[PDB]
Amino acid sequence: QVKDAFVDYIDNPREYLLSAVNTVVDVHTRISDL
Amino acid sequence: LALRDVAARQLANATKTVPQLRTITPRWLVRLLHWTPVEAGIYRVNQVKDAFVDYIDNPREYLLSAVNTVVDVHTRISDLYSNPHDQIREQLRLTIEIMKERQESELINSREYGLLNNVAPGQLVHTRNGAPTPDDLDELLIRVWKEPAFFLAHPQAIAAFGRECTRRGVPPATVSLFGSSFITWRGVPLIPSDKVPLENGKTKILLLRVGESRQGVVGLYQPNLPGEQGMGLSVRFMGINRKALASYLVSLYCSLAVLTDDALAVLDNVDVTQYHTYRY
Amino acid sequence: LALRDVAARQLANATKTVPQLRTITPRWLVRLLHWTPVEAGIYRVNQVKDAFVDYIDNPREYLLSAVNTVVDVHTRISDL
Amino acid sequence: LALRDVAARQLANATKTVPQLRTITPRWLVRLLHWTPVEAGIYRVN
Amino acid sequence: YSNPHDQIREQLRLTIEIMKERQESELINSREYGLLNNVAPGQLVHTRNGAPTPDDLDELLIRVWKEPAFFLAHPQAIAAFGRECTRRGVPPATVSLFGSSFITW
Repeated sequence: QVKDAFVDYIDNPREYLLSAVNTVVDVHTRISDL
Repeated sequence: LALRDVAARQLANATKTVPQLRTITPRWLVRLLHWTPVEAGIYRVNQVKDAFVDYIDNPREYLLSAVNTVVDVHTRISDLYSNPHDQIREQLRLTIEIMKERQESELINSREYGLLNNVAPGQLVHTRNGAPTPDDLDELLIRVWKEPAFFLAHPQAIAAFGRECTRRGVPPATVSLFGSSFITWRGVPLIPSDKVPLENGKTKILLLRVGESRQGVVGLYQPNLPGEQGMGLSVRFMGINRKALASYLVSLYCSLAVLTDDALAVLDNVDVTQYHTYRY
Repeated sequence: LALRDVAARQLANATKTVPQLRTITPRWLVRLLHWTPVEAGIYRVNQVKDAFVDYIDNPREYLLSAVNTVVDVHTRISDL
Repeated sequence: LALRDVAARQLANATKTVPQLRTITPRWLVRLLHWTPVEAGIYRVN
Repeated sequence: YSNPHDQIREQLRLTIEIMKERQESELINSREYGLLNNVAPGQLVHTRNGAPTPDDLDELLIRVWKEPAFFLAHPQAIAAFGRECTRRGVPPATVSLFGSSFITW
């Protein structure tokens, strides 16, 4: 970001960390086989 | 006043190194050994009895040993942070480095195989006065007089031998091997290894002949492994658990055989803490 | 006196058979049956009722059954 | 519990070395000498 | 029992190894031929003080000054000569022959 919009930048910019959402899908082998 | 360095640095890509592992050693012994493949994990060393020609009926069989390590990497870490460095590859690389260090230490110190425990009677020499003098290494060379390959010693023991050579006014020669310089005694190089035990300033020095053509020391490994990444080394994907941790199995199969008993000698009671006082 | 058999045998490769399983049978019935594929595990056998021509409305449905066995082999055994 | 190592080893071929003879030496003198053939077993040095 | 190793060939190989060792020992020690018994008068040197010092090997080199090829010694005698060289502060040089290192004087 430009600070207080000479041209200076802020020294503590926000860093966005990607988040993880996990789901485990359990399927019995006989169900998918049959 | 103008744009400052700390603010302009927020736009700059930092150059990131791979993680530095300080316990990595050159592992000279593994590079100096001759390696024999054992296709089914059993190495039987047949011997002539009391060298008509008869063989012994109970030859030693060497079973290759397995060392396993599980490498757990969270799937989100390898998914998110693998640019520009593969996270799984770095974890595996480092894991294999540590396992190779352990393998060298086992080639020296194992209780089943392992040079310091498979030394024959009559091949164990003792220092006359503690410090590793030229005479003690000459004794070692008496024991392995048939084409000796190299000495193996702790770097402090190599320094102590150098001090003993300096006190006697003898500069030992050096050779270049693998782009590195090594002290030699009577043309036999002194190879450093920090896996040789050193406790209370007391260590040991080994002398080896290597190879199957000669009847020397050989390393043993398993040649055809699933997921093979190196000599006797394999990496397998184990699966992912419920908490999204991916596991990898690192396996190392290795052993060591001393084919004849005059291929190895050990100098015992080496003292590395003695310093001469030069007065003139 | 010369080289003995027990000592010379230390140099010889033994011929190893696969493990013999004595409970194996020819299993003639399986070889004599006719085998019908069921693509989705359900086999409905329709029947003529009291053999105009009518069919029963509650035919038997055969559900294929599953028998599972887990085979554990240590990685070092298959490696070595 | 699963298949054990001692039982699985009954299926494995052992690698057998030739018999090791510890009294073998490099015999440097024979390799360093010059060897002269004598066709009829008699060598007369004049 | 000749799979994978020929039994006759191994027996013969080992037998020939033992005979070659005996042959080297006879080249050194035989009573008819044999270097230690076919030494001329004037070519037999004695150590001045027991141990094989540099001066004794210099005497030997006096006796065979015309293009000498090599010394032949027991490995313990080579170690004793090395100890005598170390006591005098002399490191002897080494050569490579047949892929092996040897002390030279």
